Amino acid sequence: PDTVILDTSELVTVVALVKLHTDALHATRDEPVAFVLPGTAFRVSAGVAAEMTERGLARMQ
Repeated sequence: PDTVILDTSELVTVVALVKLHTDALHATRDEPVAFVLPGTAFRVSAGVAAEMTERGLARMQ
């Protein structure tokens, strides 16, 4: 291949628990994400969320 893009139209809901700057672009909707706050629920890729929840800064709503 030559794309290296994991997109299965399966967005995951995740809300940040602490002031963290995440880079997630809405796939199903039209709203980019460059920075989230502790209490806001933002949707990200299935692979991205894996790192978010693993970082201990964000939790899946």
